Amino acid sequence: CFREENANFNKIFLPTIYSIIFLTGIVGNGLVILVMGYQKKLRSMTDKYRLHLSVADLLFVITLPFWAVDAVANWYFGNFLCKAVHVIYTVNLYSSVWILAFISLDRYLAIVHATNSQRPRKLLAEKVVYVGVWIPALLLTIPDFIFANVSEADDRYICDRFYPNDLWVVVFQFQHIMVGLILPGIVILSCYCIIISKLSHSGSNIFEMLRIDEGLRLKIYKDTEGYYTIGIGHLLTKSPSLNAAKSELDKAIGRNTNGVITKDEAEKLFNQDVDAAVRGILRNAKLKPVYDSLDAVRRAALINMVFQMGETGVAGFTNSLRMLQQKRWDEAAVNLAKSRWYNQTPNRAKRVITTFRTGTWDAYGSKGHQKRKALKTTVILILAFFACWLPYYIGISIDSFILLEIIKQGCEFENTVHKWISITEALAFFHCCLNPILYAFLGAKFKTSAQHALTS
Amino acid sequence: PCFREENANFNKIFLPTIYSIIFLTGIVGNGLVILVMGYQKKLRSMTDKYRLHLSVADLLFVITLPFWAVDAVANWYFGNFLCKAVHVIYTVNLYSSVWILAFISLDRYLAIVHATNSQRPRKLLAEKVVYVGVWIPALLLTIPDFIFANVSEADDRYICDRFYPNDLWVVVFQFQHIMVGLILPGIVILSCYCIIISKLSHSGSNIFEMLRIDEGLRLKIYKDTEGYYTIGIGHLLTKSPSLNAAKSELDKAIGRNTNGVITKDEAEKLFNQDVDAAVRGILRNAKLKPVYDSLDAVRRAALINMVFQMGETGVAGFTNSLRMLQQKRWDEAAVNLAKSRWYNQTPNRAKRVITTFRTGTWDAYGSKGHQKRKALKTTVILILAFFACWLPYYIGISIDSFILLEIIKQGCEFENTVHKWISITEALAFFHCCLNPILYAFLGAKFKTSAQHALTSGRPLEVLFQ
Ligand SMILES: CC1(C)CN2C(CS/C(=N\C3CCCCC3)NC3CCCCC3)=CSC2=N1
Ligand SMILES: CC1(C)CN2C(CS/C(=N\C3CCCCC3)NC3CCCCC3)=CSC2=N1
Ligand SMILES: CCCCCCCC/C=C\CCCCCCCC(=O)O
Ligand SMILES: CCCCCCCC/C=C\CCCCCCCC(=O)O
Ligand SMILES: CCCCCCCC/C=C\CCCCCCCC(=O)O
Repeated sequence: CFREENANFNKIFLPTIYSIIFLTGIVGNGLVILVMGYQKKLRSMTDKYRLHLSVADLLFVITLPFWAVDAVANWYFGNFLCKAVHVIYTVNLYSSVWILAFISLDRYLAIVHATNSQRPRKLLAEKVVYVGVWIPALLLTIPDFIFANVSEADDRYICDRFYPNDLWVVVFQFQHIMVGLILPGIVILSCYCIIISKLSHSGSNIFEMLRIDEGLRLKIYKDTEGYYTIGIGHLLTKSPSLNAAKSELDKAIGRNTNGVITKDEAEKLFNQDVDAAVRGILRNAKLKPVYDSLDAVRRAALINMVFQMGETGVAGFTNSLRMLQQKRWDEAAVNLAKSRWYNQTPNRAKRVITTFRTGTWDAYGSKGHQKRKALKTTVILILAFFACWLPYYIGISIDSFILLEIIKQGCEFENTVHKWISITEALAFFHCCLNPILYAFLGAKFKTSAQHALTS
Repeated sequence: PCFREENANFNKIFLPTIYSIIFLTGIVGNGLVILVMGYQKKLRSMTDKYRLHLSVADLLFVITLPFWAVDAVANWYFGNFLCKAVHVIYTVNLYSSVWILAFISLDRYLAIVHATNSQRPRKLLAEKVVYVGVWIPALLLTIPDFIFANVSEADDRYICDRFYPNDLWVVVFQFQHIMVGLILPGIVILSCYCIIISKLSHSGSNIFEMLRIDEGLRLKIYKDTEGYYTIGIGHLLTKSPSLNAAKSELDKAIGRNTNGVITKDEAEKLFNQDVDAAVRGILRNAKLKPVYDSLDAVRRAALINMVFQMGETGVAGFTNSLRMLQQKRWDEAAVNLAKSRWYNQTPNRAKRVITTFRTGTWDAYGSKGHQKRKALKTTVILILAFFACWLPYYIGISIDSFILLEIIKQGCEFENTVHKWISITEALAFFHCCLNPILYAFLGAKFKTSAQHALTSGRPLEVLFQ
């Protein structure tokens, strides 16, 4: 049983993969570095980390021509570069994924503890990244530095890690699997496990919208003109007695409240109102046609207005409603800002109009537009990171099965495993291009066809 | 060829003896912890909550030591199932206890580093995350032992052990034991304590807490006697009669229909804006500007507090006192600040502020730091001793690692001597199980009674020498 490098495929396929990453990798990462680094000052936290990522990737990527030459012909470059390219490899595998781990910590802080997230998020991204990521990443390369050497072999020079015995191969494989994927994977998933759980105490989108706009009372309240209210703007009945109002709540809740209720029960009581509200809209001839043409988010917008102004009032916005039914969002946003509604209750009306305008929930929340895109960028990056690496992981797993005697096959099986590990690893280095590619076409509009080069 | 021979002369005598001792003192010690806290206790600290989990870990393992002793002295008489079970329980214990220690260190880190708001997260760690992140992983990681622990016939007896396909499996699992067992919990503990000792001297209070104490915290809108509407930490909203107009300003700022009520969290946000306005004005006031720049975090908090009390014009007027603070001569500046009208009028608050300018610590806004320091001392002792117990065994394993990895090349005799000292030291390392109970020994006791104090009522005038 001997090693057998294949000419037709690996000797040609790998250096090509290596060269393309090299090429697209210097340009893409080099652009991220100069574009944010040199020129552009005000930096977003995720962007701060993506600067780090692109530095880690350009460093690795500038060493790829060695890999390519090594694969096609020989290791002409001596012992010292041998250790150097190995070190540079380790540095990349560890820093890249942990920077990703740090992007997920940052998202956790942003979302889960948004109240005083700035002091710490800033601290993470400017002080802790060097001590948590870069320095350990370098310390951990001492092993590559020690055992990476060049040997003469079968008419060429191999640069590789050479150890006293086969146990050393298992020790460093286990460490690579641990520092590379299992520990950062634990942290990424844990952070996202905490995020999704924080997002589970909140109720429906329409409920959190109106809680913000109308307010949420957990205890009955007599106002100044004698009416009784609870939950999200829920009016109990005609009685002028706290007791008889408490009688009404008890009936709608199904329990002896004594004037206090829970959030969950307020959401249920609100759902019934939202329902009764939506029913009358579908009975109003002016409002129903618009409601039929709107997406859910924008229908929440119109329900909000009914919650505030009564069905009749809302039904008087004849020209704004008409632009909304026609999907003329900007016009309609513009027109609604000129009404007595806007001039009297701008805080509310501003959020509602932004909902109609965009068809998003950005107006609620702090910096909601920015936070929405930030969450999506992060998840895309990390999933794609692991997606690039996944076929290599499967390859390495199969090799592990050989060594640990989980499977027993001949050498022809073992040598096909090793060529596909060389292939899937090469294909994995595309991770170095994702960060730049996710920055492509920012602010582009895809609205031009061959006819639009010839006409309006 | 080197063969494994089991040692008797000392080892069939020494290990059962040590196992039996840890067995007896550990059952009594940990069982007491479990009964005395587990049930009676009503005011329990976080560290104590953790040391109950610890004593449960340790009792589970200690109760299985009789099997170890009989195994060492005679046989494995207990069949395949128990062979797996004593392993599982062994692995559960090695993992759970060291990680409980790591959680005791994360808890300490929150208690000292973030005392603006520790209580929710420390409560969460102690009652929920300890299960899902300590116990459950510990249990899941025993699946190997359950699978590979089996009973074998070897040299005139039954051998209970983990038997694998090949020697690479020995390596894969030992590295996991060292990692999960030592190097990951070690990293966590040492990182926590790196952050602590680096910040111990400037802890105890935030700028939020400082002013929350000097100025008070209002979750509800309050109208004072001169018509001013205020919220949170002295946040002025409006000064005209409508209350509803006050609400609308609060709503614009907070970004939601408050009805004049905000959370403690929104109050800190209003405050952090206000703090960024006062700093912005200080950096444009030429009288306050260069003094601010020369000051640490804590002493800047001390200036911003004054600006909130008596406004920017006022603080720009303590001309001599500020130069003193700028020169970094704290005591005379603190002597001088106590001679001002501000001090005679609001002495309590200004006493505190000056203490901050003088010493640069939050001592005036912080304590019950006599109990907190006793909490830190206990945790450091518990943890250091734990590692101290385990250290001779780590040295043995490291020696064994050198053999397999060919970092050294000695013969069979040398390997045999290492094998026996690893058994010795692991055995001794199990005293880790009695630390937790011992540390609770003698609470309330005073060591003042000599034989003479039993023969008499003491020596004359003991109260002079207390
Ligand atoms: C994990 C690792 C860094 C280790 N390694 C290896 C083993 S060394 C090596 N050459 C280079 C790998 C990359 C660093 C420089 C040496 N072998 C062969 C020799 C025959 C021709 C093809 C490559 C191949 S690809 C790979 N990736
Ligand atoms: C790490 C470990 C759990 C593994 N192990 C071992 C190896 S198994 C073993 N018997 C027992 C270990 C403890 C659990 C029950 C089996 N060996 C010998 C057999 C000959 C006489 C002395 C003990 C000894 S002490 C120890 N501790
Ligand atoms: C031959 C050894 C090669 C190893 C090189 C190791 C380089 C690590 C040193 C510094 C990491 C780069 C830090 C990037 C900072 C820019 C990002 C920013 O300022 O926001
Ligand atoms: C589809 C065609 C693929 C061909 C492989 C591409 C290889 C390009 C990458 C690196 C080329 C390096 C050339 C090595 C020089 C050594 C040759 C020699 O000196 O004899
Ligand atoms: C939580 C997920 C559980 C999966 C655990 C994965 C841990 C990895 C376990 C064993 C890896 C040991 C390395 C095997 C030797 C391979 C070396 C080689 O391919 O040359």
